[PDB]
Amino acid sequence: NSPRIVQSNDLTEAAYSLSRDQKRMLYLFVDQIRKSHDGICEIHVAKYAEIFGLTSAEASKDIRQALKSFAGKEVVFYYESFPWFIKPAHSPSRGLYSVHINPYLIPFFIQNRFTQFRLSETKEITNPYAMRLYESLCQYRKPDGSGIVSLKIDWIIERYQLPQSYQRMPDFRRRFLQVCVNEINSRTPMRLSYIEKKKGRQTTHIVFSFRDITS
DNA sequence: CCCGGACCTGTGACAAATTGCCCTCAGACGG
DNA sequence: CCGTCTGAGGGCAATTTGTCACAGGTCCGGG
Ligand SMILES: [Mg+2]
Ligand SMILES: [Mg+2]
Ligand SMILES: [Mg+2]
Ligand SMILES: [Mg+2]
Ligand SMILES: [Mg+2]
Repeated sequence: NSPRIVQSNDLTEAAYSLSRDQKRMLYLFVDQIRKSHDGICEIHVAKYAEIFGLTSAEASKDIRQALKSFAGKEVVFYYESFPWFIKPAHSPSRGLYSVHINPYLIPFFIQNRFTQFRLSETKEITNPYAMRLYESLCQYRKPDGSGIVSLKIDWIIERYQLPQSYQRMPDFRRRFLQVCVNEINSRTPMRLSYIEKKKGRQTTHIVFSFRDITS
């Protein structure tokens, strides 16, 4: 059975901007850390390729560029801002990378106030905003596999750090909402629907319902 | 009143970024 | 040693994401 990611809801709801490749790596860090810390984690090229069905070469490319793109990135818990890394990554051995996560982030990674999903649920998603949506939905999932939640549009925009043109609602619909609901429905075992909540002419919330395809 | 104006929607265009692929060649290891 | 399995480089064209102009709906209010 595949690895079970668990994380504090504060991370599920944090404001940050990460790529797909970076989020893939971030899932393993939370896994390494939780299985124990000083904050030093490690990534093997060949294991990454096998986990995500890549070649060794393209794995190397993904790890390398992800790693240098973390520099200057910051995380906000709603507020408090932290850097993800406190030293550049470096490779002691061929095919091996060593990384230094901000140890002050440990408690934000690790009661009842948590989110969980198996890694096989997300590893075919491509768009990182859809990984963010699927994580938020998991946070409200019931044991049996269903749930329903209303997310406010401004809060979606702030937390997922969506780009500026998606403050225009027709672009929000076309390039973020429809695409990410389609991936989830095509790439995960979840079957997802939604409806819009209005106040006057403005659309304010999105109401999500979902069930599991083992029913 | 009835136009111009402030709102809202969707779609056609184009620019910028990301995807999985492809090829080269030296490192690490063992037979 | 050398042949093989790796992975660190350099690239590519086809798709997807991010941006903005313009057509086309509603309601408001003062010349
Ligand atoms: Mg890649
Ligand atoms: Mg209005
Ligand atoms: Mg006219
Ligand atoms: Mg027409
Ligand atoms: Mg008009």
